[PDB]
Amino acid sequence: IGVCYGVIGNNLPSRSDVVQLYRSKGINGMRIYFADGQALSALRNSGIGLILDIGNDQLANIAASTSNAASWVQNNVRPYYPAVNIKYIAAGNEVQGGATQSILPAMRNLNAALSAAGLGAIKVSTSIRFDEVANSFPPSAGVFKNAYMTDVARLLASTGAPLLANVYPYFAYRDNPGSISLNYATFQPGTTVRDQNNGLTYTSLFDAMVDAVYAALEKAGAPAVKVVVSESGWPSAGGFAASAGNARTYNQGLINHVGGGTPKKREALETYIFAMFNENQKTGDATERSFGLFNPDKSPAYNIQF
Repeated sequence: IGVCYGVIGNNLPSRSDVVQLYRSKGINGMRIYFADGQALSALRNSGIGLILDIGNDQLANIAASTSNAASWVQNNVRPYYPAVNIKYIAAGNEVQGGATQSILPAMRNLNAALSAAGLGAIKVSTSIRFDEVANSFPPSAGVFKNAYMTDVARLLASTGAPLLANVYPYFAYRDNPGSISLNYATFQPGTTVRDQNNGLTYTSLFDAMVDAVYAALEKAGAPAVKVVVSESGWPSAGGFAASAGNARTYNQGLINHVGGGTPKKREALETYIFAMFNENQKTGDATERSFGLFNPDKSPAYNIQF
Protein backbone atom coordinates (compact mmCIF):
# COMPACT_ATOMS: atom_id res chain seq x y z
CA ILE A 1 0.00 0.00 0.00
CA GLY A 2 1.10 3.65 -0.27
CA VAL A 3 1.48 6.52 2.17
CA CYS A 4 1.16 10.23 1.29
CA TYR A 5 4.24 12.19 2.25
CA GLY A 6 3.52 15.70 3.56
CA VAL A 7 6.27 18.07 4.73
CA ILE A 8 4.34 20.86 6.49
CA GLY A 9 6.05 20.71 9.84
CA ASN A 10 9.25 22.12 11.30
CA ASN A 11 10.58 18.83 12.74
CA LEU A 12 10.41 16.09 10.08
CA PRO A 13 13.27 13.78 8.84
CA SER A 14 15.58 14.22 5.81
CA ARG A 15 14.12 13.00 2.49
CA SER A 16 16.61 10.16 2.31
CA ASP A 17 15.75 9.18 5.90
CA VAL A 18 12.15 9.16 4.79
CA VAL A 19 12.64 6.90 1.77
CA GLN A 20 14.61 4.52 3.96
CA LEU A 21 11.79 4.32 6.52
CA TYR A 22 9.43 3.47 3.66
CA ARG A 23 11.61 0.66 2.33
CA SER A 24 12.06 -0.67 5.88
CA LYS A 25 8.32 -0.79 6.58
CA GLY A 26 7.67 -2.25 3.17
CA ILE A 27 5.56 0.62 1.90
CA ASN A 28 5.47 0.60 -1.91
CA GLY A 29 3.70 3.85 -2.72
CA MET A 30 4.24 7.53 -2.14
CA ARG A 31 2.28 10.61 -2.99
CA ILE A 32 4.07 13.98 -2.89
CA TYR A 33 2.30 17.32 -3.17
CA PHE A 34 4.69 19.24 -5.37
CA ALA A 35 7.75 18.58 -7.48
CA ASP A 36 9.99 18.06 -4.43
CA GLY A 37 13.50 17.63 -5.90
CA GLN A 38 15.03 16.22 -2.74
CA ALA A 39 12.24 13.57 -2.48
CA LEU A 40 12.58 12.70 -6.16
CA SER A 41 16.37 12.30 -6.03
CA ALA A 42 16.15 10.20 -2.90
CA LEU A 43 13.56 8.08 -4.77
CA ARG A 44 15.84 6.90 -7.60
CA ASN A 45 15.76 3.09 -7.97
CA SER A 46 13.91 2.77 -4.62
CA GLY A 47 11.20 0.71 -6.22
CA ILE A 48 8.47 2.92 -4.73
CA GLY A 49 5.59 3.84 -7.05
CA LEU A 50 4.76 7.53 -7.02
CA ILE A 51 1.85 9.97 -7.48
CA LEU A 52 3.40 13.38 -8.38
CA ASP A 53 1.15 16.39 -7.83
CA ILE A 54 2.15 19.40 -9.94
CA GLY A 55 1.18 21.92 -7.21
CA ASN A 56 -1.97 24.13 -7.45
CA ASP A 57 0.20 27.23 -7.86
CA GLN A 58 1.43 25.65 -11.14
CA LEU A 59 -2.01 24.99 -12.57
CA ALA A 60 -2.41 28.30 -14.44
CA ASN A 61 1.13 28.20 -15.80
CA ILE A 62 0.74 24.71 -17.19
CA ALA A 63 -2.76 25.39 -18.50
CA ALA A 64 -1.44 28.29 -20.62
CA SER A 65 0.74 26.44 -23.06
CA THR A 66 2.32 23.17 -24.08
CA SER A 67 5.72 24.89 -24.02
CA ASN A 68 5.01 25.70 -20.34
CA ALA A 69 4.11 21.99 -19.65
CA ALA A 70 7.18 20.80 -21.64
CA SER A 71 9.48 22.98 -19.53
CA TRP A 72 7.92 21.58 -16.33
CA VAL A 73 8.29 17.98 -17.59
CA GLN A 74 11.89 18.69 -18.62
CA ASN A 75 12.91 19.97 -15.19
CA ASN A 76 10.74 17.99 -12.85
CA VAL A 77 10.13 14.63 -14.49
CA ARG A 78 12.73 13.95 -17.22
CA PRO A 79 15.65 13.95 -14.77
CA TYR A 80 14.13 11.29 -12.51
CA TYR A 81 12.24 8.88 -14.73
CA PRO A 82 12.51 5.91 -15.19
CA ALA A 83 14.70 5.48 -12.07
CA VAL A 84 11.84 6.88 -10.03
CA ASN A 85 8.67 4.98 -10.79
CA ILE A 86 6.28 7.88 -11.33
CA LYS A 87 2.98 6.23 -12.03
CA TYR A 88 0.64 9.28 -12.05
CA ILE A 89 0.72 13.06 -12.20
CA ALA A 90 -2.05 14.96 -10.40
CA ALA A 91 -2.68 18.23 -12.25
CA GLY A 92 -4.21 19.91 -9.22
CA ASN A 93 -5.51 18.83 -5.82
CA GLU A 94 -9.04 19.65 -4.80
CA VAL A 95 -9.03 22.78 -6.92
CA GLN A 96 -11.92 25.19 -6.31
CA GLY A 97 -13.43 28.17 -8.11
CA GLY A 98 -12.54 29.56 -11.49
CA ALA A 99 -9.35 27.56 -11.15
CA THR A 100 -11.30 24.45 -12.06
CA GLN A 101 -11.37 26.08 -15.51
CA SER A 102 -7.66 25.30 -15.77
CA ILE A 103 -7.64 21.60 -15.00
CA LEU A 104 -8.66 20.25 -18.41
CA PRO A 105 -6.27 22.36 -20.55
CA ALA A 106 -3.35 21.66 -18.12
CA MET A 107 -4.24 17.96 -18.37
CA ARG A 108 -4.18 18.12 -22.17
CA ASN A 109 -1.00 20.16 -22.16
CA LEU A 110 0.78 17.62 -19.94
CA ASN A 111 -0.45 14.69 -22.09
CA ALA A 112 1.01 16.38 -25.14
CA ALA A 113 4.33 17.11 -23.48
CA LEU A 114 4.75 13.64 -21.99
CA SER A 115 3.92 12.28 -25.42
CA ALA A 116 6.58 14.27 -27.28
CA ALA A 117 9.06 13.52 -24.50
CA GLY A 118 8.44 9.87 -25.15
CA LEU A 119 7.09 9.41 -21.59
CA GLY A 120 3.61 8.07 -22.41
CA ALA A 121 3.58 5.46 -19.68
CA ILE A 122 3.12 8.19 -17.07
CA LYS A 123 -0.62 8.93 -16.78
CA VAL A 124 -2.20 12.38 -16.17
CA SER A 125 -5.21 12.87 -13.88
CA THR A 126 -6.56 15.23 -11.21
CA SER A 127 -7.19 14.79 -7.48
CA ILE A 128 -10.66 15.45 -6.15
CA ARG A 129 -12.47 15.40 -2.85
CA PHE A 130 -15.65 13.52 -2.21
CA ASP A 131 -17.71 16.77 -1.97
CA GLU A 132 -17.52 16.73 -5.76
CA VAL A 133 -20.04 13.85 -5.73
CA ALA A 134 -23.72 14.55 -4.96
CA ASN A 135 -26.61 12.22 -4.13
CA SER A 136 -24.11 9.73 -2.77
CA PHE A 137 -26.89 7.82 -1.02
CA PRO A 138 -27.65 5.17 -2.02
CA PRO A 139 -24.17 5.00 -3.60
CA SER A 140 -25.93 4.22 -6.90
CA ALA A 141 -27.43 7.72 -6.73
CA GLY A 142 -24.00 9.35 -7.00
CA VAL A 143 -23.58 12.06 -9.64
CA PHE A 144 -20.92 14.77 -10.21
CA LYS A 145 -22.38 18.08 -9.10
CA ASN A 146 -19.99 20.25 -11.17
CA ALA A 147 -20.14 20.43 -14.98
CA TYR A 148 -16.35 20.47 -15.52
CA MET A 149 -16.02 17.02 -13.95
CA THR A 150 -17.80 15.42 -16.91
CA ASP A 151 -15.25 17.00 -19.27
CA VAL A 152 -12.53 15.46 -17.10
CA ALA A 153 -14.09 12.00 -16.86
CA ARG A 154 -14.27 11.84 -20.65
CA LEU A 155 -10.64 12.84 -21.07
CA LEU A 156 -9.63 10.20 -18.50
CA ALA A 157 -11.76 7.65 -20.34
CA SER A 158 -10.04 8.25 -23.70
CA THR A 159 -6.56 8.48 -22.19
CA GLY A 160 -6.74 5.39 -20.04
CA ALA A 161 -5.90 7.40 -16.91
CA PRO A 162 -7.69 6.75 -13.59
CA LEU A 163 -9.35 9.23 -11.25
CA LEU A 164 -7.63 9.99 -7.95
CA ALA A 165 -10.13 10.45 -5.06
CA ASN A 166 -9.53 11.77 -1.48
CA VAL A 167 -11.95 9.60 0.53
CA TYR A 168 -12.28 10.04 4.30
CA PRO A 169 -15.05 8.15 6.12
CA TYR A 170 -13.90 10.15 9.20
CA PHE A 171 -15.28 13.43 7.90
CA ALA A 172 -18.57 11.82 6.94
CA TYR A 173 -18.82 10.24 10.37
CA ARG A 174 -17.69 13.35 12.25
CA ASP A 175 -20.37 15.45 10.56
CA ASN A 176 -23.07 12.80 11.08
CA PRO A 177 -22.45 10.89 14.37
CA GLY A 178 -26.19 10.45 14.80
CA SER A 179 -26.86 8.74 11.46
CA ILE A 180 -23.47 6.99 11.14
CA SER A 181 -22.02 4.37 13.55
CA LEU A 182 -18.31 4.17 14.47
CA ASN A 183 -18.30 0.52 13.47
CA TYR A 184 -19.50 1.21 9.92
CA ALA A 185 -16.94 3.97 9.79
CA THR A 186 -13.93 1.99 11.08
CA PHE A 187 -14.54 -1.30 9.27
CA GLN A 188 -16.27 -3.13 12.11
CA PRO A 189 -19.12 -5.70 12.00
CA GLY A 190 -22.55 -4.39 12.83
CA THR A 191 -24.19 -2.33 10.06
CA THR A 192 -25.65 -3.38 6.68
CA VAL A 193 -27.06 -0.96 4.12
CA ARG A 194 -28.60 -2.21 0.90
CA ASP A 195 -28.44 -0.19 -2.29
CA GLN A 196 -31.99 -0.59 -3.57
CA ASN A 197 -31.13 0.44 -7.14
CA ASN A 198 -28.77 -2.47 -7.76
CA GLY A 199 -29.30 -4.53 -4.65
CA LEU A 200 -25.70 -4.52 -3.43
CA THR A 201 -25.03 -4.68 0.30
CA TYR A 202 -22.76 -2.40 2.28
CA THR A 203 -21.04 -3.04 5.56
CA SER A 204 -18.47 -0.22 5.46
CA LEU A 205 -18.64 3.52 4.92
CA PHE A 206 -15.48 3.28 2.81
CA ASP A 207 -17.08 0.98 0.21
CA ALA A 208 -20.29 2.99 0.10
CA MET A 209 -18.17 6.14 -0.65
CA VAL A 210 -15.87 4.71 -3.34
CA ASP A 211 -18.89 3.13 -5.12
CA ALA A 212 -20.56 6.53 -5.17
CA VAL A 213 -17.57 7.82 -7.20
CA TYR A 214 -18.01 4.87 -9.55
CA ALA A 215 -21.73 5.72 -9.84
CA ALA A 216 -20.85 9.30 -10.82
CA LEU A 217 -18.17 8.16 -13.31
CA GLU A 218 -20.64 5.92 -15.13
CA LYS A 219 -23.21 8.71 -15.39
CA ALA A 220 -20.48 11.00 -16.75
CA GLY A 221 -20.08 8.54 -19.57
CA ALA A 222 -16.85 7.06 -18.14
CA PRO A 223 -17.73 3.45 -17.11
CA ALA A 224 -14.33 1.76 -17.51
CA VAL A 225 -12.44 4.49 -15.59
CA LYS A 226 -10.68 3.24 -12.47
CA VAL A 227 -10.42 5.04 -9.13
CA VAL A 228 -7.16 5.41 -7.17
CA VAL A 229 -7.95 6.44 -3.51
CA SER A 230 -5.37 9.20 -3.37
CA GLU A 231 -6.00 9.96 0.34
CA SER A 232 -7.68 8.29 3.29
CA GLY A 233 -6.82 8.47 7.01
CA TRP A 234 -7.96 9.03 10.61
CA PRO A 235 -6.50 11.60 13.08
CA SER A 236 -5.01 10.56 16.41
CA ALA A 237 -5.80 13.86 18.25
CA GLY A 238 -7.20 17.39 17.91
CA GLY A 239 -10.93 16.81 17.80
CA PHE A 240 -13.98 14.55 17.84
CA ALA A 241 -13.29 10.81 17.61
CA ALA A 242 -9.59 11.52 17.12
CA SER A 243 -7.59 8.97 19.09
CA ALA A 244 -4.84 6.42 18.53
CA GLY A 245 -7.19 3.49 19.02
CA ASN A 246 -9.60 4.93 16.44
CA ALA A 247 -6.75 5.89 14.08
CA ARG A 248 -5.07 2.43 14.51
CA THR A 249 -8.37 0.66 14.00
CA TYR A 250 -9.25 2.63 10.81
CA ASN A 251 -5.85 2.40 9.04
CA GLN A 252 -5.06 -1.24 9.86
CA GLY A 253 -8.62 -1.94 8.94
CA LEU A 254 -8.08 -0.11 5.63
CA ILE A 255 -4.87 -1.98 4.87
CA ASN A 256 -6.57 -5.31 5.46
CA HIS A 257 -9.54 -4.38 3.32
CA VAL A 258 -8.59 -2.78 -0.01
CA GLY A 259 -7.25 -6.03 -1.46
CA GLY A 260 -10.83 -7.19 -1.96
CA GLY A 261 -12.20 -4.14 -3.71
CA THR A 262 -15.85 -3.15 -3.20
CA PRO A 263 -19.32 -4.55 -4.14
CA LYS A 264 -19.25 -2.74 -7.52
CA LYS A 265 -15.67 -3.78 -8.36
CA ARG A 266 -14.02 -6.68 -6.57
CA GLU A 267 -10.51 -5.94 -7.89
CA ALA A 268 -7.84 -4.72 -5.51
CA LEU A 269 -8.15 -0.93 -5.05
CA GLU A 270 -4.99 1.25 -5.21
CA THR A 271 -4.95 3.32 -2.03
CA TYR A 272 -2.71 5.92 -0.30
CA ILE A 273 -2.93 6.40 3.46
CA PHE A 274 -2.75 10.04 4.64
CA ALA A 275 -0.10 10.50 6.03
CA MET A 276 3.44 9.39 7.04
CA PHE A 277 4.15 12.02 9.79
CA ASN A 278 2.09 14.58 11.72
CA GLU A 279 2.50 18.01 10.09
CA ASN A 280 2.83 20.46 13.01
CA GLN A 281 2.32 23.51 10.82
CA LYS A 282 -0.96 22.87 9.07
CA THR A 283 -3.84 25.32 9.44
CA GLY A 284 -7.55 24.54 9.60
CA ASP A 285 -8.92 22.15 12.23
CA ALA A 286 -6.67 20.85 15.02
CA THR A 287 -6.92 17.34 13.50
CA GLU A 288 -4.88 18.38 10.44
CA ARG A 289 -1.75 18.23 12.64
CA SER A 290 -2.44 14.69 13.70
CA PHE A 291 -2.91 12.47 10.65
CA GLY A 292 0.48 10.72 10.85
CA LEU A 293 1.27 7.02 11.13
CA PHE A 294 4.70 8.04 12.50
CA ASN A 295 5.99 10.65 14.91
CA PRO A 296 8.41 13.29 13.50
CA ASP A 297 11.26 11.42 15.16
CA LYS A 298 10.51 8.28 13.12
CA SER A 299 8.74 6.53 16.06
CA PRO A 300 5.38 4.76 15.42
CA ALA A 301 2.40 6.91 16.39
CA TYR A 302 0.58 3.57 16.92
CA ASN A 303 1.29 0.02 15.65
CA ILE A 304 0.42 -0.76 12.01
CA GLN A 305 1.58 -3.83 10.07
CA PHE A 306 1.89 -2.91 6.39
